[PDB]
Amino acid sequence: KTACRKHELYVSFQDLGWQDWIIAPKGYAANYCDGECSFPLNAHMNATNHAIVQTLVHLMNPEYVPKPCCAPTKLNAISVLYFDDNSNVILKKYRNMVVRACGCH
Amino acid sequence: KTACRKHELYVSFQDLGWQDWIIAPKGYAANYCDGECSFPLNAHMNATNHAIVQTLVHLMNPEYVPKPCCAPTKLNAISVLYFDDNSNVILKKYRNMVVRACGCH
Repeated sequence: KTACRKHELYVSFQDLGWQDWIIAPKGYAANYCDGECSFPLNAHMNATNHAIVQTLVHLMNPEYVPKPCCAPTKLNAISVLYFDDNSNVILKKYRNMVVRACGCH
Repeated sequence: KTACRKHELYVSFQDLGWQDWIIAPKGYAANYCDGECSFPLNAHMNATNHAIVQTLVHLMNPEYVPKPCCAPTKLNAISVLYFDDNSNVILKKYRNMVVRACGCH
């Protein structure tokens, strides 16, 4: 299907200009949400009641209200081992870094 | 502005054709999220780390990765009084029905 789902995406820490201070990892799978949001929609799974109402209001007025959009429903963190200038090896956990599941909101 | 924000939107149950089972209310302010998600990211859009990274990665390879999507960050519930198939009068609380705030996730 071409519906709202999680897509794999690898991001190199070079994009953020962290490389010169990171030990590991040199990158990670950030992934991203993407896909069309339309019926079928489940308020207890990959959607909210509002998304159901909006999708409906959209079908009868595409020129005004847009379809809900594919966004993350579950995000994981990633730990990074890096050093500062005093040579301190540090371990920092970054939350909401990885997309695990997507849904319509 | 063209930035991600909450747009006012009243929904009438008659327009949806639901004016048969739903007794009260006759409609309610559903609102919806719309707008572009890109820098600058206003603090109110409570953008996650993942959205920040995606916005950046998108800006480097738009043909590849898309912009985060504008979606609700805070929603309210509404109670509705309706008749079911067996003519029973039910009062059901519907969560995630009213959009209060929008952000980039």
